[PDB]
Amino acid sequence: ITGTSTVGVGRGVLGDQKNINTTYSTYYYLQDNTRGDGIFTYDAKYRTTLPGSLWADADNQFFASYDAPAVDAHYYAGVTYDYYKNVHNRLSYDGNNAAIRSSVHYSQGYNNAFWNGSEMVYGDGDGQTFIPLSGGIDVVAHELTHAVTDYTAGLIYQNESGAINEAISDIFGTLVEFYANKNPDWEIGEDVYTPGISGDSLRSMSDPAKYGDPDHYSKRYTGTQDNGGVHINSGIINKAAYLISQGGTHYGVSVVGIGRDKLGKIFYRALTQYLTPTSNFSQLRAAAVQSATDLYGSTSQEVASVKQAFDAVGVK
Ligand SMILES: [Ca+2]
Ligand SMILES: [Ca+2]
Ligand SMILES: [Ca+2]
Ligand SMILES: [Ca+2]
Ligand SMILES: [Zn+2]
Repeated sequence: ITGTSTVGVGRGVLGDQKNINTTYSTYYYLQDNTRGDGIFTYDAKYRTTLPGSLWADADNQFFASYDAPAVDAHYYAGVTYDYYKNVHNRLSYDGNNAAIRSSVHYSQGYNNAFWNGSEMVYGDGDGQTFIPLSGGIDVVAHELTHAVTDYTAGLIYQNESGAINEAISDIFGTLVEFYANKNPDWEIGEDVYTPGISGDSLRSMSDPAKYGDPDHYSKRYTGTQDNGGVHINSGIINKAAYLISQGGTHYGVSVVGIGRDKLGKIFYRALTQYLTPTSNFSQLRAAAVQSATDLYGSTSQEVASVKQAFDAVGVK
């Protein structure tokens, strides 16, 4: 829409009050003209037709419970855009300021959120397993990171390349959660998963086995469900990323942590310069070792810690 840029105020899914960038033209719309070609948030109105209607509001105040998921989808797409721009010098997901579009209230009782290839889509959850999925900044950033991956490495969504694809989304989803300093941790989806159970989450990067996912290449899933285990086998890479950052001893192998910031620079470089659509875990290790080498030198501690971490999860 063409109109005047302004700032509105609302409440997110968790009840927190935040300011959001809107556009005025008769109604106030969830259209943020301050980032790239814009961030646009739509109402799918409980249907599956996309994208739905661009979200329009009469008074620029979004405190209705139906507004909540839109406020957070809009606001956390802005935080993720800022992360990639400020930290990685990337402008939007295609690197040339593509517009970011999201639809909320997709379908009814839908327990998922996803990047479909062109935009973000968020379910409201059924109220028991999940609450509206855009209230989780690591979910929003996880999904937005699939759009980055699609434009750069292009990892196909199955077997080991799909598991890398998923791990890369968990890593960056987690780094964005630390960047916003929103009660950060290494778990995924804990703010929106099971409102009735405290302390759990969908997955854990620091201990994937807590929820049954593999934390070592010898325990990988080899069947056909889940497109060959893309959400299960990502545990092996997630555990490696956690060790590179935080350090620890895993199956007797000790890793000195080098921190989150270098973790993000190594993996972003590996993703945008060395990974290809069919990369497997072994070529992820080579890509991360080569990235760390480019950035810090072949005799750095950073290179040593990348090697130890993949050795600890059994990836040669
Ligand atoms: Ca209103
Ligand atoms: Ca958290
Ligand atoms: Ca988290
Ligand atoms: Ca819970
Ligand atoms: Zn994913």
